[PDB]
Amino acid sequence: STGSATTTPIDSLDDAYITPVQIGTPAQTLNLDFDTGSSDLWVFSSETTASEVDGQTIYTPSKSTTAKLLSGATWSISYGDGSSSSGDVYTDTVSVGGLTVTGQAVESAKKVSSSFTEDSTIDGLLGLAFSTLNTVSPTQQKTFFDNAKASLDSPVFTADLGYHAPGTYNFGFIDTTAYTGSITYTAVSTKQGFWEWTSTGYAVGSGTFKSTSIDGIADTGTTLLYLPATVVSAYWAQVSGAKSSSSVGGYVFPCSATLPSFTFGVGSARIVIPGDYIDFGPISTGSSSCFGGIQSSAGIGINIFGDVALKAAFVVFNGATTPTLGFASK
Repeated sequence: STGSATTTPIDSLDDAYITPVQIGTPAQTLNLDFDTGSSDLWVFSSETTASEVDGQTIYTPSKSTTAKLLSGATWSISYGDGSSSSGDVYTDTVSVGGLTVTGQAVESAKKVSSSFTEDSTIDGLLGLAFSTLNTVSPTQQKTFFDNAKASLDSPVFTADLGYHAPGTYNFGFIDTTAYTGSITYTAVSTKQGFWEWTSTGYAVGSGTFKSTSIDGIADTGTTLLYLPATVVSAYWAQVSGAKSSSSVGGYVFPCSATLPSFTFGVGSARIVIPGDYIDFGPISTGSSSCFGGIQSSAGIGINIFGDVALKAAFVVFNGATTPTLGFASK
């Protein structure tokens, strides 16, 4: 089997991407944030505190003839930015782009933090990291990908995120028309539950490539590119007027600037992020100071190849016995 679904930026800045997911019988379609940095599938629901729901589409398990409460099971998750949610657990039928899993754990939110309440376009998350990170207690549950793996033509999914444009998540096959040149595969460590890999270095604009190992995670659920302070300083030094602002919380730059590209290494191959991808617009409405898409990972504790990086590539998440990551230009 295979699946294929279109993923859509939630706003003009590509702050995140939503993908329609069918849950239950008859289908309830919710737009979820596919997140290769977490491993819980959770949804706004009929059980979510009313004051904490603000425009989202909810899952109503009582209206699903295939929903079964998973007795005793609860979940609670906190994300890298301080967001959180928690609730109870059903199993139900979940389909993504024609690909169906029966008995998928659907984590129903009783509580969500304000940042989720404020994002009216995100109805929940669908985690695609390794199932070892799943927060369901007392019996940990598997991700959608993990559940589907055996049935897929090939045990892979691919992320093809658009810049200010729709893109595609595919399950079970590699669309050879979706990228240019070849796919370069690189080793993954699953020891922290992430799609963790090592970039072979970077360049800024037309500058010479610096060979240097950069350990980080491929994370579709993170907006920006978070890299070591040395790397990030080297980038923003090439932008006149750019500065790190503690009050704003990162590097800012004059909105009148033209940004240089940023290249990262995958083995011997190179992925080029166009400068426009690194512009996240005014820090506040009407401001002439703009927020940068490349930021320091210092104090995060890990480097993150988020959407800024991933949307410049066709990315293969290979879930073979020994997982690997593939990157191609597009």
